[PDB]
Amino acid sequence: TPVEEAQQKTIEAITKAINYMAKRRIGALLTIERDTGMGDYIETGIPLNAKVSSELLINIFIPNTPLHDGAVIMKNNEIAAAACYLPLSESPFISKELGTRHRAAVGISEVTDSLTIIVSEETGGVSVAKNGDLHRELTEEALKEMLEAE
Amino acid sequence: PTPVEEAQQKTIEAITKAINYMAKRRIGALLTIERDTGMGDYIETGIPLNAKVSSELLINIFIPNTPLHDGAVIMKNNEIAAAACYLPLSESPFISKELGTRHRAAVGISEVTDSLTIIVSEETGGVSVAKNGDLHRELTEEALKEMLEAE
Ligand SMILES: COC(=O)[C@@H](N)Cc1ccc(F)cc1
Ligand SMILES: [Mg+2]
Repeated sequence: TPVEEAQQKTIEAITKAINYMAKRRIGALLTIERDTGMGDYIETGIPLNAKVSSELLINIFIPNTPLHDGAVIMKNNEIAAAACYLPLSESPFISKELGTRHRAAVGISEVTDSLTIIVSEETGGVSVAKNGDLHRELTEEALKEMLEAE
Repeated sequence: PTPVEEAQQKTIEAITKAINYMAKRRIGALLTIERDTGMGDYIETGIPLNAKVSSELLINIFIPNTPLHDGAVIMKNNEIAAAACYLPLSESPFISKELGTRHRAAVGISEVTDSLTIIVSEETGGVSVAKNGDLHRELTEEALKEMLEAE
């Protein structure tokens, strides 16, 4: 169906962008809103309400640029805003070598049903936060499975 | 001012802030503002954005060596319609010989539409505008803003 094709296109755009940033160790934080509304966090960023493309996602997270500091929040198959605040988790059970991107992802996943993707600037490793847990060192296939399950 | 007029002022502020940033840093840019002649055929050659304007997004688009920086951004009213768009190259002899493809594209679209195109030179940081087949170079910030306000 059209809705199915659209979801698959968005998944492909996300994984292409994450693959580019993982290879270049570009830090990134991308939260996908689900049933829990995230408007209060969306309002903290720069409004975009933009079509998703791998190109735009990459251009957003380029280091040393206006939009790269904070989270992209996606809602209704669009990029709602960039450079958004997410709350930092205080969980003592996050790997101690991880910093604030990952604690922000876990933080929002504590208080919403959202799925957040993190690319590490240290390693290029890719992780996902959901339900208060961080799933680390994902392959491309693992991230796709998580996006399709979501 | 009405909401339409306030929105236009916000859009002009975003554009001028972005252009000023990119001029200082010698970041090449090519930004076409659609007016009454529709540019859909050119918009369709780019990557669709249909995004709300901000100075931040405009700057991020044109950062060198990124997916969206090559080609034109085309704006429709208060939205960035698409980036990395094709524009036709002018053959006009009144384009300074040292100028490259961004200025020739801007004059090109200005020959077949009523649009206003802003160009930042990656060589000098100079700001120019193309409109109605003419290129006006080395604009001050004040001149650019007045041109946009008049547009
Ligand atoms: C060298 O390649 C890698 O680091 C990947 N295994 C990481 C990676 C994970 C998800 C994705 F959508 C793209 C890339
Ligand atoms: Mg002069």
